[PDB]
Amino acid sequence: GREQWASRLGFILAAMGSAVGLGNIWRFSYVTGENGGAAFLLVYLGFIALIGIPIVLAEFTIGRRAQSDAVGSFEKLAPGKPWKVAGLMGVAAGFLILSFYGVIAGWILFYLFNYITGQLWSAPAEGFGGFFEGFIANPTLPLFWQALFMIATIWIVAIGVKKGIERSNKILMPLLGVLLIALAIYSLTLGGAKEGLAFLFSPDWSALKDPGVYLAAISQAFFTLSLGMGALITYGSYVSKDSRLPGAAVSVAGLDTAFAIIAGIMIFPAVFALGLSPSGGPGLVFVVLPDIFDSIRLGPIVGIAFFILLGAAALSSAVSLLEVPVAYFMRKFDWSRKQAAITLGVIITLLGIPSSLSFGVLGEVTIIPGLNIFDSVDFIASSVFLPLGGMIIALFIGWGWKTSDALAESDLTDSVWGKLWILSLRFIAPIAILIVFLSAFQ
Ligand SMILES: CCCCCCCCCCCCO[C@@H]1O[C@H](CO)[C@@H](O[C@H]2O[C@H](CO)[C@@H](O)[C@H](O)[C@H]2O)[C@H](O)[C@H]1O
Ligand SMILES: CCCCCCCCCCCCO[C@@H]1O[C@H](CO)[C@@H](O[C@H]2O[C@H](CO)[C@@H](O)[C@H](O)[C@H]2O)[C@H](O)[C@H]1O
Ligand SMILES: CCCCCCCCS[C@@H]1O[C@H](CO)[C@@H](O)[C@H](O)[C@H]1O
Ligand SMILES: CCCCCCCCS[C@@H]1O[C@H](CO)[C@@H](O)[C@H](O)[C@H]1O
Ligand SMILES: N[C@@H](Cc1ccc(F)cc1)C(=O)O
Ligand code: NA
Ligand code: NA
Repeated sequence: GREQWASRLGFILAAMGSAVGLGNIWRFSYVTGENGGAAFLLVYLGFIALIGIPIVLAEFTIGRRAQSDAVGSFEKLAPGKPWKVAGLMGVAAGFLILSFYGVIAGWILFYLFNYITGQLWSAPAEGFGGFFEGFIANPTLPLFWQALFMIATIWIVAIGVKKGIERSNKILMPLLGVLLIALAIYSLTLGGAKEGLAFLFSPDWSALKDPGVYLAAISQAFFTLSLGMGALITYGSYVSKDSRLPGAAVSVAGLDTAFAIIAGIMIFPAVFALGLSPSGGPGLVFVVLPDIFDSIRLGPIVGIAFFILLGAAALSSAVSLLEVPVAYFMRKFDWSRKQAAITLGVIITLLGIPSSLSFGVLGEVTIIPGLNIFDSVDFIASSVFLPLGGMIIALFIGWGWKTSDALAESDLTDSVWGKLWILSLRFIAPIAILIVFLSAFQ
């Protein structure tokens, strides 16, 4: 007896609650900042349109048709065929992403706690930068908040699809959006807008002569859409034929892009206002945003509201991360949902511990050459497993399915849009992924 979404809106809100999270505010800010701004942004937007939306609809189609996990969907639909390595890669991508995703989500909790206990109301004597560096370098303090966030994620995944994942507050996501628009409006009035908006929207094409910017653009695209690791195959496996998938794919990609763009209009005028470099790195928003909340009279409550709504977005994103291997181990080992969520959840928490330490005592340690542990596991997950698993997912429908079945299961016809969707799964998206892989790694 497999689970289904109880409500009709349950599927689209789950997929939206999974795509909109830390990647839109935290990750989109520091990757766009260190990749130059507008030229990376255009490549990113182009990848969202011509690669992201089709592969999202591909994941939806695969999951609903098979009614099975990330891996089981390929076993079921193509028995004995090697397409299930994408689900396998997707499962491993969940262990890795959620490991460090919970570290960054723990930072949200720590800042939330400091705004409840009235600590970060005024600037600390070491500044907002030094406050952040001292917290993340601390060996044990980030672990406490990381484990705290993981317990919240395990709890919801253990409760189930009907009573846990789907019972997410329908108001927190539109409230996060209203606050980002209000805050993007405020930072436009701080003095660095002309330089922040030019950085964000006036392209410097000299950046685009670097293979790494395309690789960072395709990774941020796959990351922010919860794409390439079967998470949308999993959420699609709980929906019935009473659903139109193409509108869901466009809506998730459209809304998810709206957050990142607005998050950019909020962050970068503030960065140039504070005279800060756009390449600050992973802790950019954690240094820039507390400064912004300090310049506001009612700023403490803004930070309280911001880190509540942001953590809620991270909470629902982590739930879809954990649900991917959990659905695997429920079928594969006949584990119960509570046993798999707790076991895998505790394990993934341990996996992220070296990522948390790599901001401090393990900062000198590297795995892949020139990247620390956090950046090494983020790289192989976001830059290797997510884009390759997406490429295989696209070739699966484009070349392993009959055209009529691909169109019928995705609620498309042989119209211009159906032909267009089949064209990008068959050629545009996988070849673009291929060219980005080839040009980046020599
Ligand atoms: C967000 C909602 C989550 C609900 C869970 C509620 C958890 C409540 C338990 C709080 C435990 C905090 O634990 C305690 O936090 C304070 C900060 O306030 C730390 O404070 C310490 O760390 C910082 C480093 O950033 C030092 O600069 C500071 O001088 C020092 O006092 C303590 O070393 C730690 O022992
Ligand atoms: C409440 C619903 C939320 C949804 C949308 C809300 C939008 C929020 C807009 C807040 C933007 C405030 O932006 C802030 O406004 C005042 C002017 O009003 C500016 O203040 C500036 O102009 C005013 C008057 O011209 C002077 O008092 C001040 O000396 C000067 O610094 C701030 O430099 C600017 O940072
Ligand atoms: C609200 C979204 C609109 C943001 C658009 C900003 C992108 C173009 S900025 C533009 O860059 C030029 C040189 O780069 C300067 O000559 C101009 O003074 C300046 O206007
Ligand atoms: C709680 C709602 C806050 C929404 C976020 C927008 C922040 C803008 S607040 C703004 O800060 C100024 C100081 O520059 C005050 O002088 C103004 O009176 C006040 O309007
Ligand atoms: N898409 C989420 C992160 C994510 C969730 C689920 C995934 F399967 C992958 C990635 C974000 O942008 O924060
Ligand atoms: Na996102
Ligand atoms: Na989310």
